[PDB]
Amino acid sequence: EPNSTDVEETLERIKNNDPKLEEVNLNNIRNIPIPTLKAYAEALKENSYVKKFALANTRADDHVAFAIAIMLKANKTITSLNLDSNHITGKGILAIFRALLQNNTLTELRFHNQRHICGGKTEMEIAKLLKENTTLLKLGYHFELAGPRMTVTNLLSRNMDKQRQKRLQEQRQAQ
Ligand code: NI
Ligand code: NI
Ligand code: NI
Ligand code: NI
Ligand code: NI
Ligand code: NI
Ligand code: NI
Ligand code: NI
Ligand code: NI
Repeated sequence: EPNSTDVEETLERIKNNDPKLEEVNLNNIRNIPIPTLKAYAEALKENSYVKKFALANTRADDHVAFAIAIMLKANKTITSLNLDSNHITGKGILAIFRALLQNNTLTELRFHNQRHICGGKTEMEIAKLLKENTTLLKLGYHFELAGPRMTVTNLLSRNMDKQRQKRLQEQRQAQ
């Protein structure tokens, strides 16, 4: 259904900060140039209306992951990011988790089913990095190592608890 037409036009709309574009979905669109995927990331940096960005199954690679990481350090709007079924490696994934040190607005990240498998050292490091982020509530990924898997689940439950705590101590103290 969507195609290179929509891809160029939607990108313009992002750059223009169109208030009516709250969701960008590129899922399953083939033959998007890597630099076009990068441009999406670059445009989204200062976009104030896009809440969800989904690029699943676009052949996005680490260059795309790096571009997205940069954008994540700046963007205060996107709450849900879908990277499933792409060519992102553990490097691209670490860059994103390092970016999340600087991001308190993204609550859902999913990278299921990458064609290049993450690696244990990367899973161990994701868990270490996630400790420093208190706003991510959902991580779409299935861990190979039982240890990082447990730690990440506990961290996500923690973050869920931290968000209720913040809201409650706002409501309580605002009387
Ligand atoms: Ni879809
Ligand atoms: Ni493929
Ligand atoms: Ni590349
Ligand atoms: Ni390169
Ligand atoms: Ni690949
Ligand atoms: Ni997975
Ligand atoms: Ni999975
Ligand atoms: Ni292939
Ligand atoms: Ni499971």
